[PDB]
Amino acid sequence: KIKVIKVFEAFAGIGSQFKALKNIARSKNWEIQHSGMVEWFVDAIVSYVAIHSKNFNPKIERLDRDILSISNDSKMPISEYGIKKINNTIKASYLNYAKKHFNNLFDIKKVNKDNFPKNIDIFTYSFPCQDLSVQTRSGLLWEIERILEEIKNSFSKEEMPKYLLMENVKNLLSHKNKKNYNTWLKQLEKFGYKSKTYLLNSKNFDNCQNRERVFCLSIRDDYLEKTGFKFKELEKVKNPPKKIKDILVDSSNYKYLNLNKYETTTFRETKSNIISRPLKNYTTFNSENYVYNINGIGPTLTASGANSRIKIETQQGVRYLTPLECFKYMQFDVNDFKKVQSTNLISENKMIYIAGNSIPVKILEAIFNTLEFVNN
DNA sequence: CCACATGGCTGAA
DNA sequence: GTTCAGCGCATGTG
Ligand SMILES: C[S@@+](CC[C@H](N)C(=O)[O-])C[C@H]1O[C@@H](n2cnc3c(N)ncnc32)[C@H](O)[C@@H]1O
Repeated sequence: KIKVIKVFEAFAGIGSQFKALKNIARSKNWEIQHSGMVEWFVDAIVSYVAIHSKNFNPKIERLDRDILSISNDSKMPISEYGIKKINNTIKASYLNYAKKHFNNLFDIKKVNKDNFPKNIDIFTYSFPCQDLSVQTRSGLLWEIERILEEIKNSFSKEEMPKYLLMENVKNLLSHKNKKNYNTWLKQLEKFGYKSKTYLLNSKNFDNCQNRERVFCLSIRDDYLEKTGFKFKELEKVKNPPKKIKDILVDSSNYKYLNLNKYETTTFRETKSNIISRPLKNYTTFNSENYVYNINGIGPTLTASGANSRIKIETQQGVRYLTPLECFKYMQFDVNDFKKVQSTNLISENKMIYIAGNSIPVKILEAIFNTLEFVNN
């Protein structure tokens, strides 16, 4: 009676999707399987392997000769020299393992109907808002569209992914983006999928973080008929609140910021349950100028900049949320963080970068909890 | 017009 | 090429 769930994660990062599925699997009588993934960012790949691998033993290796389109910064492709620098290192073994054991295809431009797995149960993806425009879609979405088009023609309808899940930032629903987002939804309809859009805040899913994200859950229309699946009203869900203090880690050796030069005010709580106070003459960048109270929720963790440097007031002084606490803030576990840290390949700022790019795990648990599969 | 709220990019080193 | 300290406005609601 156990159901094998084959998952394919496009733009996988550190695998919040895989983590969420593994977290709920027992309660659904599911066994989760990697069908494949697409992730080109070296430090995400390393971290994904660290978190999700079982009995992987890193060692110095030659980089597989076809691992050619990868990136050290997540934005730009690595040079021939950079590839040379990875070749014959422990790091190479992580990338080789992702290829061989997780079927990482690395670059979405290299995914086609000849290497895209058949019979995927859950396909996850995303795209930047620009991709809705010409420069008709572009970039990463054009590639997703191309792949769906290709497999539609070569696969039987039953071999196409049963569910699709997009995650995206809130501005996907802005005035300038929403109509063109709707045309993507039309396109998914043309591919044989019925979809529902959810705007969800992490704070309503057992987290101490204000983080509003857009999700488009799609189900293949014949599978909808077969299962009798109905979309759940997730935007009404409100779980009990959680405070920043609930995730903080005790230490005697934190670094505290010297804020003695800056004038401040009382804390104020906004409608969103964020409790903060400004620092005067600190910077000219508004989002850098706040200190957060640990008895409320915090701001959206970003990969870089002001919202990656989240100042909290504690009895011991004002400090940043640490990389460990940032993993906890995204609802990864302490053990997940320890595994990444133990690679000795990912800097503290890079850890925060990958955490900031991820998705709070319990939002995904809630979405995936609604999925229905036939006993076949 | 106002008050308020909220979340990556890049050039010097 | 990397790294991150320094830096502002876009996109809203009311
Ligand atoms: C915001 S993240 C997604 C993070 C992920 N949802 C997680 O659970 O951590 C977007 C990811 O897409 C990756 N990416 C960008 N361009 C890519 C490409 N051409 N091929 C594969 N991955 C790409 C980036 O490296 C980044 O990790």
